[PDB]
Amino acid sequence: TIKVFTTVDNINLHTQVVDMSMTYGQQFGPTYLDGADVTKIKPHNSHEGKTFYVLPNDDTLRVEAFEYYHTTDPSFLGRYMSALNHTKKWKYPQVNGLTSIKWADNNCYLATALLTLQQIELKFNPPALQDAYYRARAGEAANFCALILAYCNKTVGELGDVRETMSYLFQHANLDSCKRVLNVVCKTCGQQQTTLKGVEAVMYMGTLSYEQFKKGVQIPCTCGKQATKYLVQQESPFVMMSAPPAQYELKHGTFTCASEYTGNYQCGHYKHITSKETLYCIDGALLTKSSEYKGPITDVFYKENSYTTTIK
Ligand SMILES: Cc1ccc(OC[C@H]2CCCN2C)cc1C(=O)N[C@H](C)c1cc(-c2cnn(C)c2)nc2ccccc12
Ligand SMILES: [Cl-]
Ligand SMILES: [Cl-]
Ligand SMILES: [Cl-]
Ligand SMILES: [Cl-]
Ligand SMILES: [Cl-]
Ligand SMILES: [Zn+2]
Ligand SMILES: [Zn+2]
Ligand SMILES: [Zn+2]
Ligand SMILES: [Zn+2]
Ligand SMILES: [Zn+2]
Ligand SMILES: [Zn+2]
Repeated sequence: TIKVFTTVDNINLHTQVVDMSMTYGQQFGPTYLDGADVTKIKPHNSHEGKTFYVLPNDDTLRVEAFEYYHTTDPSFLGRYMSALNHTKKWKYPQVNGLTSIKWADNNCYLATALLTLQQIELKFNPPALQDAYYRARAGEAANFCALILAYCNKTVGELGDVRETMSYLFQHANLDSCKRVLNVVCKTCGQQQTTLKGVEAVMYMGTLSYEQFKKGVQIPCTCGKQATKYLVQQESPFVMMSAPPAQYELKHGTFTCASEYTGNYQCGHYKHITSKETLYCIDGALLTKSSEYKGPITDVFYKENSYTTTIK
């Protein structure tokens, strides 16, 4: 017989003694070692002393699972371990002082999101996400990338959209203090003010330019006549401006980072543009730099703290 450790969070470890005759699935249930399904695998000698991930089978494991992951989905652990099995074999090179991902299994949208998260201020609510976030910034982003896929209900190889991945991650972050006050202007109905909170206060779909959002954009009113919507007040550490892929010029120092999308719908490829001392383009493990940039951009990220418009 061998002595092992079972856990759901890799923190609260539980001591267990197993029988080498019965497989792990008969004694613990669905069991995993470093992302590998060891349910139908009998206990081995190298397995002694190692820590095993198990699906919660009692209330103590269930409670511990929620405190770390903030989910009660019984499929989360398996989807997490299934993604981890791939992400542990990916390469995570340091590029321009940032942790990127060598291209594999259509992970270009994951690398772009990973590079973006290292350049904006964000705090994740699930301790599992925050801990992996920290380790990702230090260069060990395998667990973080697997968690992103599990939280987004995406599998390795699936075609991913960066704007949708960021929105899913934003919903698992503390954006309660983020406030956005808007104002619509219609020739017939008049002027109406709205206040957005949370994820809706930091994301917009329609234009890439934060300045254009401040000046105003044409949105259709409920009466038929076109209206004008502009930003009144913004209280957030950042702002994400999105638009369908189109040719766009990125000026050095006017933005934080941006998402470049080339190719067909869903089947395209992502690249990451970041504004440093000069404009840098990160394509997985490849790095290029230029003083100017013009290309198909679909997301742009800007810095912010507090903004109040001057329009009367
Ligand atoms: C890469 C990718 C993976 C999946 C995916 O779809 C999953 C969606 C489907 C609906 C629900 N969710 C599962 C889309 C893409 C993709 O290609 N994203 C680029 C940036 C893109 C966006 C838009 C567009 C226009 N409006 N909105 C709101 C987004 N249009 C594009 C037109 C041409 C080329 C790229 C476009
Ligand atoms: Cl929650
Ligand atoms: Cl959740
Ligand atoms: Cl790719
Ligand atoms: Cl979700
Ligand atoms: Cl959460
Ligand atoms: Zn939560
Ligand atoms: Zn793989
Ligand atoms: Zn969720
Ligand atoms: Zn009206
Ligand atoms: Zn109107
Ligand atoms: Zn790709």
